Amino acid sequence: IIGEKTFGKGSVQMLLPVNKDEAIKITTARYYLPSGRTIQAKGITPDIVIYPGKVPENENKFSLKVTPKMINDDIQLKTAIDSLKTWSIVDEK
Amino acid sequence: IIGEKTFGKGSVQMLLPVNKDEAIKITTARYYLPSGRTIQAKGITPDIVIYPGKVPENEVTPKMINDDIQLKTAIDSLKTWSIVDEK
Repeated sequence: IIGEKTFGKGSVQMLLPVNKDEAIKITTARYYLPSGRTIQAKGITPDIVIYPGKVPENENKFSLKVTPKMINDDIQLKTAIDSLKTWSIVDEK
Repeated sequence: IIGEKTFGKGSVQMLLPVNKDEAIKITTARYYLPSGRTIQAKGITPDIVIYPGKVPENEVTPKMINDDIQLKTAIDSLKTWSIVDEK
């Protein structure tokens, strides 16, 4: 899991008939992860934190006058690729 | 292998004794990797390319990880290895 902390919305609601005049929507259940932790109080904390932006380049304005090169405009996407590249290396056993 | 492409110094020189008055140094052998490829022509191309610098943010080795983005990547590549080994 790469990126930032998520929003944390782990509730589900349901239409409850208060007779015929009124109806309420309230949380009828909450979500729990395979680890047992709940999702609403905290959300998901990723294994690798990387804030968005462009990929650095010591000569990024010297060079200045299907997912290639776009990886350079997205530092978060390039890191997930980097974790795949080490994963594919580890599976070479 | 994390970082940049290396320099590529895979040559070996040797002193050829022209008696006692002269000696020449010339490359007598080259280095070859376990894959058979030579070193000087290409060097080492890393698996993960990363230029050095600071890690962007959003506002004994702690804090330096932020001042060394290459080190943060090498740790991150270890962190996925520890996940795969969870079998």
